[PDB]
Amino acid sequence: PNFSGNWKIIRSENFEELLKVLGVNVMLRKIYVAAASKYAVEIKQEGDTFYIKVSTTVYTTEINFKVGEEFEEQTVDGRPCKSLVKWESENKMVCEQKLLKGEGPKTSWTKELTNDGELIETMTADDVVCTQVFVRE
Ligand SMILES: *C\C=C(C)/C=C/C=C(C)/C=C/C1=C(C)CCCC1(C)C
Repeated sequence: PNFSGNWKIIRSENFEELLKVLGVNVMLRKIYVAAASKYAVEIKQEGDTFYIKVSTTVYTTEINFKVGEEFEEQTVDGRPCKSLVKWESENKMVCEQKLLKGEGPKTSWTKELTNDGELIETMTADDVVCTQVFVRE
């Protein structure tokens, strides 16, 4: 698979529930959900090396990793973490995260390329899974 693309979100489910697990207060959850329903993921994939640029209207962040090599990024609720990405299958990867400081719910994310041209992302905090779907623009 080639995950490279300028991905635009078309669906987002269970994001508020995810943020609730992470302890984000309700007022702040609603505006975070609002930012998510119009946010973008740009991916450049070169073999097992990935360059990810995630952005909203006012914020952008770059995440660069190689499958199987630990890197540093941040959790959904904005805390620094050490991350490790592995393939689960031909078209799906999974990232496990460990907080650099403190404790919290266990968090992870996945990316999957479907046969029909979609990118499915998930983000997990303990038992709650958020699922987001993107198409190329
Ligand atoms: C797909 C791979 C990675 C590392 C994605 C990381 C995504 C984020 C840090 C996204 C954060 C945001 C969300 C979930 C929705 C809108 C607001 C943010 C850009 C802060």
